[PDB]
Amino acid sequence: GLVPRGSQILCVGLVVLDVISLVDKYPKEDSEIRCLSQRWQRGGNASNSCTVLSLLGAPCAFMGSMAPGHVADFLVADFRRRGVDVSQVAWQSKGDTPSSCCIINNSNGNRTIVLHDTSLPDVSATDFEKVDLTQFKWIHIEGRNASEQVKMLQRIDAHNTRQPPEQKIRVSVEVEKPREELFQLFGYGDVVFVSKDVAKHLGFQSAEEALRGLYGRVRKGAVLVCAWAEEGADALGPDGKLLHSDAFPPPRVVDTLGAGDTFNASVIFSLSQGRSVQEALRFGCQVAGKKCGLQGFDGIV
Amino acid sequence: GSQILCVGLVVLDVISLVDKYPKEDSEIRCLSQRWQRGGNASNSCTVLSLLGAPCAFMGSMAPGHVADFLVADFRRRGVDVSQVAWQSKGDTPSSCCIINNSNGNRTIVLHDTSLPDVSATDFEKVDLTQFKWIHIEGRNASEQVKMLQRIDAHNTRQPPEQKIRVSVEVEKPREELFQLFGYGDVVFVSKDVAKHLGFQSAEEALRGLYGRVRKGAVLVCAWAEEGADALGPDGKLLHSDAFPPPRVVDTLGAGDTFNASVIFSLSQGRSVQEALRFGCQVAGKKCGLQGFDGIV
Ligand SMILES: CSc1nn(-c2ccccc2)c2cc(NC(=O)C3CCNCC3)ccc12
Ligand SMILES: CSc1nn(-c2ccccc2)c2cc(NC(=O)C3CCNCC3)ccc12
Repeated sequence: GLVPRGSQILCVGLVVLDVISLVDKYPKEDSEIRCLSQRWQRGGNASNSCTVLSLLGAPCAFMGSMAPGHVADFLVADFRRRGVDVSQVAWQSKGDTPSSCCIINNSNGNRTIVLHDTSLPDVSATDFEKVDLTQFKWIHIEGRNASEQVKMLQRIDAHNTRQPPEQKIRVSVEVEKPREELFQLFGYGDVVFVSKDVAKHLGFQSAEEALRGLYGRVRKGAVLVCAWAEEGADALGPDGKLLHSDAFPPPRVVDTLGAGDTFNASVIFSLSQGRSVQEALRFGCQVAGKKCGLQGFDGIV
Repeated sequence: GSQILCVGLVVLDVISLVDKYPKEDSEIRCLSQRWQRGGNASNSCTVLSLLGAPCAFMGSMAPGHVADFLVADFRRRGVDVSQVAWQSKGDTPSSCCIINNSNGNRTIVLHDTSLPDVSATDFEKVDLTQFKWIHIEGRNASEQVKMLQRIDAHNTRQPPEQKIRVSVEVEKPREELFQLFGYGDVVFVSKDVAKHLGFQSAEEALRGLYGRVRKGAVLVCAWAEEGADALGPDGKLLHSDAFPPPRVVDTLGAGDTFNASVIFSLSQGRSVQEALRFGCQVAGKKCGLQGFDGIV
């Protein structure tokens, strides 16, 4: 179908099928057991954020890798069930579409996770070259294969140079994995998200420390953002003013899977609507907080 | 009577292959992944099929995408599926299988839906005239004992050369199952059952349990890497050493492979001794491979 120019928010990242089983007690290797319940669930950061963008009322698209098969089929159908445009998927002739097994111990809350295989090629810079950008008002990139992703950002930068300011594509990036190669991604984007887990691995004990201690790594004029779960979230821009919003805890915490992606998507959304950074931190915290008290993404409205 | 019928479960196996089992609450990356049509009766058809024996599966499926996969795989193997007891109240079973590549160990997390078990009422609708052998995965006793009843009846009215051979698998240590022991010319009991029931070895289990079989029936007990044993009406104990591959990589469906190969052998007129041995040969060969393709 036809996508009006400059209307869509794109997220580039991982889609994965999570098979989530609820057990009484962790299984002894080599046993056989009945779970209490078992859910198949579309997962992955970029993928979760797409869902949140649609439910919020943004037109949005996912770009990641998949391979023909029954897993992709279920994933594509779950994407479409959430109104996500999947026409930018990078279909692959080699490799398994990512699938993960997660086992949630019902008598202690602990998650044991068999994570997907590494067989499937990441979206590459040459793949991104073939994409007509005029669709997108905002492009958000989940840091994975950094050396390639840098080329994509450089290509968006090149596109932008020629556009009137009112047709520039905003860019955001997320570094959520404590992996040296990713750290070069700070240098890109108007908005850079850093996870609590990355901050800590770099030795920072709080949002504020993380921001003050990493802002030097981001490009001129960029905003750097760090959610710290129940401690809410900070952002730091060019003006050096450390911004903050408290959390919005829900009556009781049901499900936190994807709360971080929900917050990313919500900030992006608010910013893309022309709200202030401070207004967007708040909204982010409000939406992610609400979601944490619901199963899945259903009632975040 | 050209075909073999198996009566049990078909289950979607979502398989992860890992090089060590994850410590509780840890997170490990798997070597690779695949989907497999599994379930006992389902695995046996795979095996009979591979061995060259026309066969048919009879179990409860629920229409959907899962079933479309299962059915397609069934057919890709040449398994007659026309006897499937379709439903509308429940999903088709599935499970996660973590397969330790270092010792082929397999760990199974089963999601059992509502999908009710095939019933005598479904079975009484079966043209027994196509079947040389009928094998029954022991599940709902009460309701299957009737299925057996039907077969015993049908046999009375037939030449001692046109009778239908019957095998029963008693997989679970459940008391309801203790009565299937019971019927059939060949009774398979697993190591787990035997153990979960007071016995320390195949030889013991066969002595312990023989008193419960139909006159002239063979009691069979596999015992993993120790091989397998059998006991007939003549009271001579039969053993077969295992055939371990040099590298065990995937034992998912070993037992079922053993059962199918014994059944195949017996249905070709081989002696019980030859059948025990062929059973271990194929099960062993399969434990050296991921999946089933390549046993023959
Ligand atoms: C800044 S927006 C945000 N709010 N909350 C939140 C606030 C109050 C009560 C409950 C949740 C979050 C929780 C997580 N994530 C988790 O808490 C996970 C729990 C398991 N360990 C990983 C973190 C991620 C983001 C948020
Ligand atoms: C009698 S035919 C047979 N051979 N093998 C075999 C022999 C040597 C190496 C590997 C396998 C089997 C293994 C199982 N079953 C298992 O190994 C199970 C694995 C999980 N723990 C329970 C036993 C069941 C039957 C057989």
